[PDB]
Amino acid sequence: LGSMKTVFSPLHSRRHVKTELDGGLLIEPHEKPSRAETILARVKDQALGEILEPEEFGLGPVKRVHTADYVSFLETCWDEWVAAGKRGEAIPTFWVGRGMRARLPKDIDGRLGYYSLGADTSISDGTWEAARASANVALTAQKLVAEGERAAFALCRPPGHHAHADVFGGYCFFNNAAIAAQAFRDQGYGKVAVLDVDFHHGNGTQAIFYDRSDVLTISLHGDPDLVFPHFLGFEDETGEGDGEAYNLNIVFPPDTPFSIWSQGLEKACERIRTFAPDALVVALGVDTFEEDPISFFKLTSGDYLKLGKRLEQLGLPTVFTMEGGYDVDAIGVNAVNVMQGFEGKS
Amino acid sequence: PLGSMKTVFSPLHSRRHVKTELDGGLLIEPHEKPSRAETILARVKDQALGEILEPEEFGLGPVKRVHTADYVSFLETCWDEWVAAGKRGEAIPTFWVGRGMRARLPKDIDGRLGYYSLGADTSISDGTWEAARASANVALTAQKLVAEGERAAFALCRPPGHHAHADVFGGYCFFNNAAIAAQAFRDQGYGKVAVLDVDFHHGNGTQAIFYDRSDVLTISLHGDPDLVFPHFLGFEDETGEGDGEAYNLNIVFPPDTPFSIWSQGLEKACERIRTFAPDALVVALGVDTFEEDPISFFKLTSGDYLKLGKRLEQLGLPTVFTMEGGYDVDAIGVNAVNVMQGFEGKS
Ligand SMILES: NCCCNCCCCCS
Ligand SMILES: NCCCNCCCCCS
Ligand SMILES: [K+]
Ligand SMILES: [K+]
Ligand SMILES: [K+]
Ligand SMILES: [K+]
Ligand SMILES: [Mg+2]
Ligand SMILES: [Mg+2]
Ligand SMILES: [Zn+2]
Ligand SMILES: [Zn+2]
Repeated sequence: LGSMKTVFSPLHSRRHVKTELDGGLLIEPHEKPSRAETILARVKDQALGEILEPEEFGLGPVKRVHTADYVSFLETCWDEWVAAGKRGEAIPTFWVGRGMRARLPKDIDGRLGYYSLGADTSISDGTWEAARASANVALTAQKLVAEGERAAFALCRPPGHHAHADVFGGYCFFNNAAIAAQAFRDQGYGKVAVLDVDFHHGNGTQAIFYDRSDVLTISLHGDPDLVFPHFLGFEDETGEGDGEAYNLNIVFPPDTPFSIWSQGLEKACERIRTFAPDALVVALGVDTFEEDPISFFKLTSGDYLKLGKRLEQLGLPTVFTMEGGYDVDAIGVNAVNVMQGFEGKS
Repeated sequence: PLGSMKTVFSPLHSRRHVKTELDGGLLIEPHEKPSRAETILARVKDQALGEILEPEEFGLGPVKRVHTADYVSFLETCWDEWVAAGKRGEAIPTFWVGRGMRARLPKDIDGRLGYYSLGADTSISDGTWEAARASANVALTAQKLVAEGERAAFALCRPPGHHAHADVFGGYCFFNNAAIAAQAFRDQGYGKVAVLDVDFHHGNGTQAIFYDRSDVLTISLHGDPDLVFPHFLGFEDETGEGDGEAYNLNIVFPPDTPFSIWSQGLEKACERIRTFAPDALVVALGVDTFEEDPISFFKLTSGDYLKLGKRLEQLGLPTVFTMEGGYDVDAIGVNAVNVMQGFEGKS
């Protein structure tokens, strides 16, 4: 069996929010620190490969994807919120409704709404530090692969694939997969593919590269007619301008099992083959699991070994970025199964 | 003796009685509470302002002259769909059409909730549909009273309406009562209508509804949206579009603005109404301009509302007043009724 290195930062635990808006109530958040700790423990248990901490790349590579005003806002948001006298965690209350102007206001409540797409992603002390560490985790995995590793596992937390150039949400702040893909491009890789196997549509990644033909973006996901993110992810979204034909969405209905999901995976792999990229980023979520509380697919733990094996057969330099997966008990087995299948297990 | 003004009030407003409002990251007791309407009604009775009438039922026809059919359907079914989907809190949006996403109506109730909203502070629960319907009938009954010969009528609406677009709810508003009354004037043959929004917040819904039209002049005085709700409309450069260019007027004020400066804006609005020469006037009346209001930063005094009502009467127009905001429940009755009493000649 092969080996794969994992990048992990203990600084993820700086993000430890207490509240998530869900069904009209404030609940304990789904995207909790134990997710990364459970995955880490399985990486060690299975001796997957070397575990390393990230290097500090600074904001340069983050700002190749995200706007400067957005990066500034994420660093100051919590200070601005506390200073304005709010007593809860930072949660948007108002946003740019249909018919309103996409215009950045001065007030923190208006700024919060301008930069968000949902109210379930509370911001509090340590969110900036954790988001910075997570992007460095992704950049460190990309450096490992650029320097010669076939693949590397970026154990990111918070996840990234829902963040736009200048919008946070879906538990995401910096788009780690897009940051890694752009780093490949800046280092001379002519074409990069990003494949999103998380249950939810990678709307941030789609938006970031939507008018570009040098980065192919593909996502398999639950039908947004029915699930988050609702307002992107449909199969008719194929790109715009030079990017037309360089975005591919593959949608599935409730209770979809691996036997059908893997048919979409095969279509994605055929699209990657014709694109013929120089590097692959896989935005990996295991909320496709049959026990996941906020998804409706029916993948089993053994199916992740099959997924990893199929991804290896693409024969590409591959960075895996950790996205979702919210049955905390099974998240380690399921995520590491993808890496182990990539390395030849089962 | 003062003149008399009839008030329309529906006991059905108390069907809207939500338990939660998102505020500052917490779920708090809602500001827009039933005691607001009961405190105003009590003052109307105590001051013997005039006859108090219950509304007539107009149906959804006049509502759909302003609001889209799909939005009206959504508001009727939202609570039933929410409960059927197994949610345990009140109906509050969690996700919406972010910048860069598609304005596309989805099937799921969370998606529809976000599609049709501009904020998460406006919980929906059982009775919200019924209360919003009755509130629109209150505005239409006041409009009918004026069209049948009354100089003015006070529509004691709850919930308020001026933040609702043709197909967006928010800011405690569901049906835009002021816009519905204005459109009723137009449909009845009044050639030109002015809607004057003196609530502390921008009447963004009213502006949006009539934004490409010149037959309805919309004017709002309000706190600077750089600083306060609704944040993304209400700026002075928003003057209308298409055939409505120059028929929307936003007058913006900064924190701590007193009546001595606010009334300069009111004179500007009155001059714009004069040149427009409308056949009827709807006043979207909020008294959250009051110095003690917790949701606002202007400094009007109770006596200033007498002056406001007097000045509005001097426009010489058939006038419907629709109740909007005002959240210091203690003085909301004095302040709102002072506008009507000042209009009828009090001090
Ligand atoms: N309380 C809202 C639950 C849904 N949250 C959005 C889905 C996030 C997927 C992240 S991979
Ligand atoms: N919890 C948010 C408080 C702000 N709510 C918007 C202001 C509504 C006044 C409209 S008349
Ligand atoms: K996906
Ligand atoms: K693309
Ligand atoms: K106003
Ligand atoms: K207009
Ligand atoms: Mg504010
Ligand atoms: Mg849903
Ligand atoms: Zn997910
Ligand atoms: Zn108001």
